[PDB]
Amino acid sequence: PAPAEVQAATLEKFIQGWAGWTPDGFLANWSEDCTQKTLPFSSGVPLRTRADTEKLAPVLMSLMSNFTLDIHNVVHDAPQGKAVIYALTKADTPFGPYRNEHAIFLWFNEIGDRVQKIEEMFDAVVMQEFLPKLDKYVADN
Amino acid sequence: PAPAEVQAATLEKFIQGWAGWTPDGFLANWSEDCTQKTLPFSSGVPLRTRADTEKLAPVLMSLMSNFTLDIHNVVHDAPQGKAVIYALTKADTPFGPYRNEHAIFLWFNEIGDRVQKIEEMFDAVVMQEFLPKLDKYVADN
Ligand SMILES: COC(=O)c1cc(C)cc(O)c1C(=O)c1c(O)cccc1O
Ligand SMILES: COC(=O)c1cc(C)cc(O)c1C(=O)c1c(O)cccc1O
Repeated sequence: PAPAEVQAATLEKFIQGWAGWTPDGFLANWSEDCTQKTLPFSSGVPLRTRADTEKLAPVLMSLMSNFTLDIHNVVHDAPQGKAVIYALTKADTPFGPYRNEHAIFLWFNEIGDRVQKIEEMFDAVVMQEFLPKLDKYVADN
Repeated sequence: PAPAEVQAATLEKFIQGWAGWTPDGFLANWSEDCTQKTLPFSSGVPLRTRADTEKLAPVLMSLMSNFTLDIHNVVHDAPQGKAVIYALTKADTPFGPYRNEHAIFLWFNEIGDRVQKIEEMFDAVVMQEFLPKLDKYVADN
């Protein structure tokens, strides 16, 4: 893996792109092959590609206003090129208040300047319920 | 923190005590003051003490047989004396088949030979619903 300080810069940039809550800012730290996978695996939530996330992030980030990110724990394994964040999120949506918590596992790419893989355990109801109703709304058009 | 090598060996022992699926073997690697906290915080599951766990462990390990533990991911931050494990579990119970997945955040003690704090995201229904109903049953007797 890349040196600890190179990975750590990428880890910090990843958090700030998330906290910034813009599509380009957040995705800037994804490698081109980076994927997101919802945990637990038993939930059967399909992985999201970088391109998937490019399409989804604008609408979700626009719907969730006053977004806040509270970093509770960061665990960085530089020898393995891996990290974990435990983060608590809040936002306002037109439907009412939004709250979530994410245990997000990260893998850095070999160079160390991007996140190459994400696996995360969080309340995925927006992903399981809103996403299909979003899809079927585009198809009905 | 303790030497990285010692922390890693304790993490290995912690995992093996769990996999061995005996109460004494699993709790051997908990410090005397170790606590467990269920995530997410939004669920408000009260922190469990070592004594709480000493009471809970014999009955769960008796009801779950053919216990399997699969370690999917280990992330070890030796400079911080912290680690995360992602683990998938399965077992048989008299009520039917059991499965779970745990994202477990661990802190080592200063000496490095015990885990002194646990915070874990997992399906907590067995500890939140089963054991209280067991305790009410005893109270009725
Ligand atoms: C647009 O949100 C992100 O960029 C995002 C970012 C991170 C680090 C994890 C996520 O899971 C998401 C996400 O996609 C998401 C979601 O899919 C549903 C609800 C809330 C979310 O944050
Ligand atoms: C019987 O305790 C353990 O071996 C145990 C071990 C670890 C590493 C995390 C846990 O959360 C538990 C647990 O307490 C538990 C539970 O409360 C309900 C279902 C399965 C479980 O493993």
